[PDB]
Amino acid sequence: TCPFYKKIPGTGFTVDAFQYGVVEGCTAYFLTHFHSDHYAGLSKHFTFPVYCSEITGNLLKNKLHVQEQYIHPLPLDTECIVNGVKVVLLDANHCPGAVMILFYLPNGTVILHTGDFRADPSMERSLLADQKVHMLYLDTTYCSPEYTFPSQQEVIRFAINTAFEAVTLNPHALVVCGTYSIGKEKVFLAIADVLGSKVGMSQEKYKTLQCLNIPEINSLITTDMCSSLVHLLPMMQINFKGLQSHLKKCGGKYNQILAFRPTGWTHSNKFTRIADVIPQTKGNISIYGIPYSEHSSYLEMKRFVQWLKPQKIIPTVNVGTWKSRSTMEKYFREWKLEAGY
Ligand code: NI
Repeated sequence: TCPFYKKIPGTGFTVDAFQYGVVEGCTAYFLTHFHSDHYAGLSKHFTFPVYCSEITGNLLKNKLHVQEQYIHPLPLDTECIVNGVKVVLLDANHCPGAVMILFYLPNGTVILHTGDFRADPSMERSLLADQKVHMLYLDTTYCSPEYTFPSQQEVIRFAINTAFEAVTLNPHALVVCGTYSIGKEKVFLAIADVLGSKVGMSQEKYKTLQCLNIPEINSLITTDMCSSLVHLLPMMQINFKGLQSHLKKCGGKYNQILAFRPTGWTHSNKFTRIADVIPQTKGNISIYGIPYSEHSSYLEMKRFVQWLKPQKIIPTVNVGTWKSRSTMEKYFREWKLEAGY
């Protein structure tokens, strides 16, 4: 049964709740972003309204094959009425097309649902700054003080330098980047751009990217592998056995792979900086793990929440155990007591 944290009080609106069958009472299913835990259940045989961003719209139409009539795309930063309730979509700073939703209830209650987000100070000068938010449905993926990681800009700077050095030392080296969903496109586009290449990828991954409204994208990507010295692979395939395999397939055009695995947090964040990173090396294949996050660090989350000063916080991540639930409530109480709300 659909959990209470996927339902919006006093509306017939649900958020990211496509895997339960029909939810009784629901006039409208919101989708925050095209990631599979959130969309799970959507297919060509959905005949209820889905509201989402334009980009998420393109992905539902072309990858899942949902029929045009059930997809309602909304623009961002625009007051819109949806079944007689004012709503706003705001950039979540997560993956392409990912949004937060502002709900203005008839009773006067204002509710913010973050979907998945990476909190940023630029959000403090958006439409959010204009009025009080009473209820916050919060992405708590990294709600614990151990979770630190660098800025996205720091990580891209590292990647660009690594790749450029290695290719300028050895012009027959190949850069591979791992992938499994949308998200983190800056990693491979930054590398490609320093190296004067397009990025080469399978037909399914090329199709996924052509839905994202990226500017000049036709100049940045291709399905012709041979012509490209930055390649995308399934993240499953980023290991020595699978890379070796792939190094064969190129047919004596490259002698060395330099690969990146953009991970979330890993326990080596607790003891090592970004300037001091090292790969695993089995011959001519090296594999970097780089902690490029599209979720809030603990301190980023804490700051956005202490600015917002919400009357109530409902977690949407790590809610399946009583220990996580209890631990999270503790942080919300400290935050509130520190900040005086
Ligand atoms: Ni996500």
